[PDB]
Amino acid sequence: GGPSFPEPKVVRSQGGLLSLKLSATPTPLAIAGQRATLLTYGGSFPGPTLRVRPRDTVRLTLENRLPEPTNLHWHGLPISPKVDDPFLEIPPGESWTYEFTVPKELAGTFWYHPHLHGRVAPQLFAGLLGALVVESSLDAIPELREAEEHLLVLKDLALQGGRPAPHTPMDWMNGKEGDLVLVNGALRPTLVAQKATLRLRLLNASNARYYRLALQDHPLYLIAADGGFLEEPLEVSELLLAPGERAEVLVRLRKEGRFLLQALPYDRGAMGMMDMGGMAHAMPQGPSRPETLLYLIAPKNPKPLPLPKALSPFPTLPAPVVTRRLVLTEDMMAARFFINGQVFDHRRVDLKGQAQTVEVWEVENQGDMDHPFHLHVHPFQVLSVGGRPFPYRAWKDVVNLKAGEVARLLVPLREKGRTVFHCHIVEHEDRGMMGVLEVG
Ligand SMILES: [Cu+2]
Ligand SMILES: [Cu+2]
Ligand SMILES: [Cu+2]
Ligand SMILES: [Cu+2]
Ligand SMILES: [Cu+2]
Repeated sequence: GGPSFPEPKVVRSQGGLLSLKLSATPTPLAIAGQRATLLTYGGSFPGPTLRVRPRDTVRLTLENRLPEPTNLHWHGLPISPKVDDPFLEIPPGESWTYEFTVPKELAGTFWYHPHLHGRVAPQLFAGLLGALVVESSLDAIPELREAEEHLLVLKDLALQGGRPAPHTPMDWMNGKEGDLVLVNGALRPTLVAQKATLRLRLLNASNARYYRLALQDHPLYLIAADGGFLEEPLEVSELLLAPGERAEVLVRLRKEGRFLLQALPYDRGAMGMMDMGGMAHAMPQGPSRPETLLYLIAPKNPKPLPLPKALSPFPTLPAPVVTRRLVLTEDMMAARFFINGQVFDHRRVDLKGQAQTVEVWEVENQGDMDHPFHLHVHPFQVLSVGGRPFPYRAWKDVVNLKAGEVARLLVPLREKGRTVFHCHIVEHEDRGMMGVLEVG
């Protein structure tokens, strides 16, 4: 409506305090040229971006104006599971105040969304999500300060009768993807760049859709992963963002013109059903159709800044004291999903660890679908996936596993208490692919 490029409204802390009341409410709005009622925080889709600095106080009162219970997960924030409480239920009509201090050693793009087990997928799909940006002193170095910065919330949607389409049985098996492939709730927006270097914060807030990102004629310079900066920029030709992952990239516009940002074809192992004679058997859907995410218009005679030579040194972690093995398996036709052969039970503790120790987690995907594995509260360092060493050091909290692959994670245990790990194809979490970690 206003600036060519739609981005969520930003709410900033004031004098070190971000005090805000958000309502979760069915909201009529215009989206992608049609009128629809979505479930929104703060009356908008996506919800407002919260922008804070380390050591700020966040005081967020969530008013539940939905007809079902809900809660908030502060995705990626290494804060206490007593605040980021995955078992809390806020009944319809009730409110709850989340109060926490932003950790001192923290930077990057995080997000908030519901985490009430069994109702996550319908609520997230309906529009309940927003970003949280932790700004850092590193944002003052000239190579970042002088770049043009934008948030890109990647989230798809399907509408039916002016509401989010309901989940089908097949949706619970695959994770629901929609035909409206949106950026900040907008359909294929145009970004008319004014600076030759762009700094793009990227958030995959979809239930299940993957974004194999590629900018026409350009590489991307990765500078942050889910939970923090890399140590130095990493040049990549494309960047896969699984559900729940974040990244930040620098884009260095090489010449005038129009360049498409696309989600290239990607096969995550979703399944259909076919009947060819007697059959009635499951069959791969194959790769996603390519999608145009936005149009990027370069400015006249672009002369991008030099890349930063360094970002943030990654901490040297203490030697680990235990190795864990978590195997992921599937029962596709039952839409049931397991970790070490079990479905979630909120009464059952599955792993018991010691705060301020480091653990090695070997997560093995023995299913046929991609599974993006997420751990609350305790960001990790991905060492390797599928036997390939990871090409950078940075904090992550979601790691994608293709079929058969093992991820080896270095997991420093931070805040004490009971938290969860789960697949971030949230339909799979709702259907049991989640476990309980207790840190003492
Ligand atoms: Cu999440
Ligand atoms: Cu979670
Ligand atoms: Cu199906
Ligand atoms: Cu299948
Ligand atoms: Cu999964």
